[PDB]
Amino acid sequence: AGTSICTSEEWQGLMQFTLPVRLCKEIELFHFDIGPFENMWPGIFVYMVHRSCGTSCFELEKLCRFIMSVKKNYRRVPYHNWKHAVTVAHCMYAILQNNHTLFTDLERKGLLIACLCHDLDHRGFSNSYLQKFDHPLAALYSTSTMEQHHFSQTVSILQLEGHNIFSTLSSSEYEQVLEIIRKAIIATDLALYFGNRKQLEEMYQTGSLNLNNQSHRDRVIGLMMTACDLCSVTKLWPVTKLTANDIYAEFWAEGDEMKKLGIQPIPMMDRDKKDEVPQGQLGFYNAVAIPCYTTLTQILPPTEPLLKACRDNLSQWEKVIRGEETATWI
Ligand SMILES: O=[N+]([O-])c1cccc2cccnc12
Ligand code: NI
Ligand code: NI
Repeated sequence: AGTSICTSEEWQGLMQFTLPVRLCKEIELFHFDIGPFENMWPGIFVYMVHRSCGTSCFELEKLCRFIMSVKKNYRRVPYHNWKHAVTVAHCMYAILQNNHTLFTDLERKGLLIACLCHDLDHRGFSNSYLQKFDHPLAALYSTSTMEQHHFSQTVSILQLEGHNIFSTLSSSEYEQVLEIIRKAIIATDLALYFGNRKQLEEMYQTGSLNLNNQSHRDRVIGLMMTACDLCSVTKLWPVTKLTANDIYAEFWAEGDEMKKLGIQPIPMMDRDKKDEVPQGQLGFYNAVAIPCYTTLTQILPPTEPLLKACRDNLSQWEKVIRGEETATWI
């Protein structure tokens, strides 16, 4: 229902922001956790943009207008919110800085912006819900429903008064960056990931993989988006554990909505089935997470610490199943 605009007071404050000395060396790491730095979140992203894309890549006035309005268009939901957006943006950064010369100036700016916009206006409902209960979004966007909406939300923010960070690019480059973003955002639909990963794995093993081949690039970028989107599983265990509480909180509230509409949900969305969570996580790690981080490491060897951390977190979920958990506090 429309689009929000940040207050003059909000974007003006962000211009003044300086990232504390200590964090500059910490932010660079794959395992870094934005969580203890809430007030600094918008300023963290600006920082990341300036290191990777240069301080004059975007008109700072417009950049600050963009970021704060992006913040205001995320919803007070338990998982697919502002915190998630900034977390994903940071994982992309770490990948980029670690693989810098493989990606053009145009792809770097667009990917960082795409990560921050990738869950715009998320309601805390899955694609499954919308398509089952024939929500208008499902009739408009028959596939990749929320994703198409996220991208459409991003373009709506760009189209705001003084919000268009991209204007300074040529008409040819403008076209390209909206397409980089669109593909990046659509690639966060996990339905697509399975095919994409299988395709990349096979390309890598047979050694036909070629980053000068556009279609191949699109795919590697796609897996990068998947890797960032799921980076909750690559942090240290305490952080990985707390984030799951948020992921499930939102799942169960959707399962709670389905019970009212007279349909019993999948175990994962059932707050009376919390006992299946550790086994569910094992399966999600073996089915999705591990393979995603394995293929990405093969293609981009500096991204390895993500795989190691994910293997560690999977070992922790295995510990949980054998009954070796620790307090967690919540
Ligand atoms: O629980 N899941 O199956 C599950 C579904 C979708 C995204 C996830 C991200 C991190 C951990 N688990 C996830
Ligand atoms: Ni999403
Ligand atoms: Ni996401």
